[PDB]
Amino acid sequence: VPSQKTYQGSYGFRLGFLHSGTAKSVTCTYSPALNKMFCQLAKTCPVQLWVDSTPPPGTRVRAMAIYKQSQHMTEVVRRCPHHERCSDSDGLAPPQHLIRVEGNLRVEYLDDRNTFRHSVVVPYEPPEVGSDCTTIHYNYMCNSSCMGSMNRRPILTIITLEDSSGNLLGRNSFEVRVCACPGRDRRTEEENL
Ligand SMILES: [As]
Ligand SMILES: [Zn+2]
Repeated sequence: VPSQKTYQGSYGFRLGFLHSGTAKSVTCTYSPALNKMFCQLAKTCPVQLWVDSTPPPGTRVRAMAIYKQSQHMTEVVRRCPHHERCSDSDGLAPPQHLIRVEGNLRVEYLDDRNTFRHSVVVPYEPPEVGSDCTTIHYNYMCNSSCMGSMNRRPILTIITLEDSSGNLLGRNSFEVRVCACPGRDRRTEEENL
């Protein structure tokens, strides 16, 4: 099982999220209290990389999903057969991969040879000039309620900062729910606090 231990590392690596709120029109919204992202299928999911100092050239940013619950954690998170077989290809992403990056022609996808786990990696870019963070647009290509894969089992996304040689520079994570009404579902999951 890949580590999910938070690790700010040498560069002070942390995640940020847009403050999108829970209006019914929201397609992507993050709950600080639950550290949980609520997303519509295949919609832009902005994840902000915040660093205290700029990591070197060739730094890369990896995303990987694992099941949150210990009893499922060894199971590879992958798209259900239906979504696997859907005609929603962007021509870069493997059809089985739950997490894609959109709007980045330098995206790289990995099926780990030994663990079989899926990940998607992009070059780290410094914040645009005048910005304080780097935003990656992720897409989640299968629903939490999909019976053929996650089937209501919660998943985590682990975001890793690695150098060009693959050494770990930093790590963070957040829970993800892929659903029809993220605004409503966030608001609802938060009313039980
Ligand atoms: As999202
Ligand atoms: Zn699915």
